Amino acid sequence: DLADLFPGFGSEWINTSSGRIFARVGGDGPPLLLLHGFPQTHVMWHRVAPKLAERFKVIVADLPGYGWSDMPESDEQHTPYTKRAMAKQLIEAMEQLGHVHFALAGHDRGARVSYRLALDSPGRLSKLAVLDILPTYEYWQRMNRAYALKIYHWSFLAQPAPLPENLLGGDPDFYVKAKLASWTRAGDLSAFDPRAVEHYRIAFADPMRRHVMCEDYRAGAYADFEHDKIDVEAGNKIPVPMLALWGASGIAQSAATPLDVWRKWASDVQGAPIESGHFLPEEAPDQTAEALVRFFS
Amino acid sequence: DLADLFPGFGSEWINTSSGRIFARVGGDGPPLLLLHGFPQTHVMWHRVAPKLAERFKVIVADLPGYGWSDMPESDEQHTPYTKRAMAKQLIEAMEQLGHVHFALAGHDRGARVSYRLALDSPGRLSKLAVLDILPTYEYWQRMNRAYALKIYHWSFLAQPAPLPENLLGGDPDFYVKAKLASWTRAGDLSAFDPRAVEHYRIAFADPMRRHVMCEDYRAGAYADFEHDKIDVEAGNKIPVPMLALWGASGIAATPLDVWRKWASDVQGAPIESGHFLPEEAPDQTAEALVRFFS
Repeated sequence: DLADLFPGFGSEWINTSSGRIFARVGGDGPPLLLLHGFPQTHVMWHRVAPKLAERFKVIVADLPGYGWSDMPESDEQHTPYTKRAMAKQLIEAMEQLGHVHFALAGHDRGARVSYRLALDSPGRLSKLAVLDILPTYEYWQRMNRAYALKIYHWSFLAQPAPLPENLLGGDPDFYVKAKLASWTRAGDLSAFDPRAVEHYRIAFADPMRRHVMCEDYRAGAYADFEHDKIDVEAGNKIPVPMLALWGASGIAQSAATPLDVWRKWASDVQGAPIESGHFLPEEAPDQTAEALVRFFS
Repeated sequence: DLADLFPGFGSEWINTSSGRIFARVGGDGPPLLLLHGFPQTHVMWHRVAPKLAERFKVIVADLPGYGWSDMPESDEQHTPYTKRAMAKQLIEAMEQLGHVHFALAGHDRGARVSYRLALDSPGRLSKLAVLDILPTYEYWQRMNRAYALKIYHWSFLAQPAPLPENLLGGDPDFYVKAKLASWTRAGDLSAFDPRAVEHYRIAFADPMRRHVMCEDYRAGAYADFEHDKIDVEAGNKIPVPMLALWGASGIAATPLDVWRKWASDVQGAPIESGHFLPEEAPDQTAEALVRFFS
């Protein structure tokens, strides 16, 4: 009952040491991996990936634990869902396809994998784009009253299991739809393809999937922050040429001026706002696709 | 089917212009008011009120909108559940008993009503005791990563309705038990009387009550913070003799130094317990309150 929103794209089931990664694969040219975030799946790129497919081999992957990717059993430290472990697992999956050097564009949680990848193994990346994020360290370092009210879910979803899992299970549909709507500029679901929202709703209806996402946020509050902290305090900068895009109405711009934060984190950053809320590829598919094609070409 | 945990205490329904305040009343002597917090009701004082009622007229009130007290209708600013509004209504309720100058002890949210009452109408209080709180402004000012994870519920329950209400309905029984357990020293429900836990549980099972609690935390994020800010910037201090009690577990730049910035006359001591002083450590808490109030 779930629509195929990537006409002409293949489907790959990439085995890795930490489980299978699902990905839609299309186009030809240089390899470009697209990583979605929360609470979405690979299908968030359905509006932009066709345009990228004109110039690149596009691989649109579900994150470890998300969508149709396998769910590694987490542990005390939320290890498989730290961005470092996620980045290592997606490298391994790109090596299965023979992509040892690729371009990466990530949104939300996938953008956090992406820059962590760029910090842990910058030689895997030719170029990198991150959409509407600042580093995890920066969100926490700027977590005052105003921001803690805005991204309350960073602290709520990071609470010990099973507190958020138990509250989310009463009406999953409400929460996933509330988070999709409230982060768009319009405040509703009008920007999303109804068929895309079905993918997101169904992925959220699974209790194991919701636990994974909380594990993702638990890693975000702890190991991900700690991994970021060591780098920023060591002056570890991303040497990969990168683009930072953010929505004028999105999450990253509320914390600080995004381009100036990223210049502290990478030696070669260009940045551009996009008139859109958090979900740049769906709210602003034309503007996002053009900014990505230009940067990666 | 709830237990009477105040044997001999009367049961009073106190009228105010914003709704009825429920209270257990016992003992005799000077008037002493006891205010509970989240997610509890007046019954949380059931272990120390008997010791206080040996010295005082003990008025154990459900906060406005909490327990069996009436739930006034909120507004866009959550006005009735701002600590300034709850203090004014509790002043009114005490006036209905002829109590215009009384002692006040508060825990958690009831402690925020209390210091706000001490700031707004200091002449109403002979002495003031806050249990395991700092001023709301200090919480938000200190908001960082550690604090956001620790009192996550301060931002979660402050989200616009119906987001917290909807999610609290996902499992209200678990959530109130979780809050009760997580904030103790023991980390479980062993510190609480099961008959008292039943009171907290059945109160939390009412969605209107849960909405009230969200309005309290929405106030705590906005109007209450703004009210506190004016007093910080104006250097206003509580002139009432103050006792600050806190659990050494469950929150060191000490609450004393912080409360010294808000009060001119403040004593303080830690109690070996978690967040719930009167139930985890009734003897230590009752003793401290008696020495201070008597």
